[PDB]
Amino acid sequence: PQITLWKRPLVTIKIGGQLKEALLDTGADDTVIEEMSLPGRWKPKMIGGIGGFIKVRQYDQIIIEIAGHKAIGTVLVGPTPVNIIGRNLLTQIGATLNF
Amino acid sequence: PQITLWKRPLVTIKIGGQLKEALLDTGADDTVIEEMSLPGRWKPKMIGGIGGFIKVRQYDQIIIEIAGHKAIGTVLVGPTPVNIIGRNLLTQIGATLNF
Ligand SMILES: CC(C)CN(C[C@@H](O)[C@H](Cc1cc(F)cc(F)c1)NC(=O)O[C@@H]1C[C@H]2C[C@@H]3[C@@H](OC[C@@H]31)O2)S(=O)(=O)c1ccc2nc(NC3CC3)sc2c1
Ligand SMILES: [Cl-]
Ligand SMILES: [Cl-]
Ligand SMILES: [Cl-]
Ligand code: NA
Repeated sequence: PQITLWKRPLVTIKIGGQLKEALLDTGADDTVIEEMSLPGRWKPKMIGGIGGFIKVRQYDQIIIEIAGHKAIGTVLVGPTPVNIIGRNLLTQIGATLNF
Repeated sequence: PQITLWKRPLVTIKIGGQLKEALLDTGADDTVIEEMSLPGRWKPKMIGGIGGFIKVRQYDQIIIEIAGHKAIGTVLVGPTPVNIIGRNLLTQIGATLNF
């Protein structure tokens, strides 16, 4: 699709068999999702945004569908205010910015 | 142009007579620039991101050149760690996300 930006670019994602809403975010290096259970081990990461830093759990090689496109990669889980799809997964679905 | 997302989508902007580097950020509703002076009236605002909120100054009707394309809109000025071009100005340069 071609998505204009007059509204937030929200899409449906599927992770762990569950549908969630998430923001396509070119300003995010990484994908960050609200608290949920994911399989396997995690590693620590601290990420910085506009109001300071949050600690998150880094899960690697997680299967996630984004707007009907399959991706497999790193998902950070933590107290993010919104679910964000960052460039690590936007590149896997072939997204570009165009003007 | 077509901007891929392998790296941060940074562009040059001109604002307030100054050249700056800023991130094209589909996850940002508003445009937020590091502390600088702008002419005219402003009012305070609180904006929230990862980590929490920061206080900014809201200036309306500010002209900004983004990668060579002129646009006018509201600009928020405050202690953001990155200059971000949000949707309020991305729309005006005709930017879309495509996949
Ligand atoms: C600020 C930019 C440089 C980074 N953010 C992405 C950004 O698009 C953010 C996404 C986002 C977070 C949030 F907590 C709430 C949101 F609604 C959206 N937007 C934002 O703060 O807009 C704010 C939203 C609200 C208030 C103002 C106005 O527009 C901009 C600002 O609307 S971030 O959410 O902090 C973010 C995401 C992943 C991420 N990955 C990282 N990886 C590590 C290696 C560096 S750092 C990092 C930071
Ligand atoms: Cl990844
Ligand atoms: Cl505006
Ligand atoms: Cl349009
Ligand atoms: Na003004």
